[PDB]
Amino acid sequence: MAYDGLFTKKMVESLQFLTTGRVHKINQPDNDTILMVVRQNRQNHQLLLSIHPNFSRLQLTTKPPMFARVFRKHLEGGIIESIKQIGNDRRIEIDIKSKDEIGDTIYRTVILEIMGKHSNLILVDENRKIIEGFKHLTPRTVMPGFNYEAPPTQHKINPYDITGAEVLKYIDFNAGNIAKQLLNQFEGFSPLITNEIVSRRQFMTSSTLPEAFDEVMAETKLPPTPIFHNHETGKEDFYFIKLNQFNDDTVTYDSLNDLLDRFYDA
Repeated sequence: MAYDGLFTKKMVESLQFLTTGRVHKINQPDNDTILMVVRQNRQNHQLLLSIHPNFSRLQLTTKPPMFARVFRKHLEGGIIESIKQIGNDRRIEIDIKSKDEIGDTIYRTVILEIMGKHSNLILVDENRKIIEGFKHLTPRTVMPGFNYEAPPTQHKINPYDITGAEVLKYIDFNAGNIAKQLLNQFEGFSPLITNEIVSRRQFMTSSTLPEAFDEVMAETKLPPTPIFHNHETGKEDFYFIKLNQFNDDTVTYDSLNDLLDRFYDA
């Protein structure tokens, strides 16, 4: 769950330099992972897309089965027209334009949904007909016949579409695990960020909550601080800003990709 919406917003920002690049290679080093090399001005870049139930994520990194095959068929060759996030959700869509077998142009979208054990990687056409799924849902259906439909959802709100003054409407201060309430109403939030906001004033009240919220959402728009963090716990975490919850120890990095490269070595 530390791969948030907001973390996603920031990983997507750093992947825009790949727009225009050509999909040059696609491997699958295990059942949970797609490695997609994008060649932009004659240099290669390794895009890792993991669907792993714990480690689901999207990053560039540093160091053939059916699904990879299907992917090469439709994508190998193509140009990346767009990489974008759906709302503030934990969903990235890469838009590729390519050729089929007999040269006619085809329009494809790769959809990564990062939801712990409900993580999936999915290929659809320009009309959202699912071409293939790294995982199938039979019992929403996620099979090659069908139209892709977004995840369940609780009709949450996009924290970017709302002001702090406006958040109040959705908070009962008397209730009140303010972080838990913020997690329940806002798309792409996590414990990390909810706890952080609640931490940005001494007390959570109708005057302060708005201030905290705005303050934090403003910081999300700044270029991030890729940061690794407890010697008491043994625990490890990562994020894209420094969180008053992060004392004690912490290493920061050049990029989120570096940050991740390290963190998932163990």
